[PDB]
Amino acid sequence: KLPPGWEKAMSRSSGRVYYFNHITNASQWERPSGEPARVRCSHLLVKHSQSRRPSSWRQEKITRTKEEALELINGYIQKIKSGEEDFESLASQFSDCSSAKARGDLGAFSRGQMQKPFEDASFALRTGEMSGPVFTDSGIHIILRTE
Repeated sequence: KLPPGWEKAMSRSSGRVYYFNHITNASQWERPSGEPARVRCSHLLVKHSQSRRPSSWRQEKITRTKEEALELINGYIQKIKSGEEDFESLASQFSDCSSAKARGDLGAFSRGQMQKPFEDASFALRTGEMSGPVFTDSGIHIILRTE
């Protein structure tokens, strides 16, 4: 069974089986379940000192390490998954991209247009699904596929 990228693994914490996707870095307890020319996604970006351009609208010189960036990402994913905050609200407020202004929505794109890790993750996530941490030269993303 299992769609592209989805595999089974063992939880070291709990000793129950979970499901992870090596392409999108999603993980969940529940069993998940062609490829369209285009998809639509929003995304929240946390840059770090090793980013391509270590600057954003929020912060002219970004100094946080890639480890700190990753902790921030993990926190946001925790808050989104718990329902304490929704995706759009955190992108608007905290994304290190100007796409923040549009609730992190980047519009529709096909393969061949975006940074490959971002693309691969976007095309593996079904409408409504959200990635784990996704690493590009811009920094670390959370991705939501909206169409």
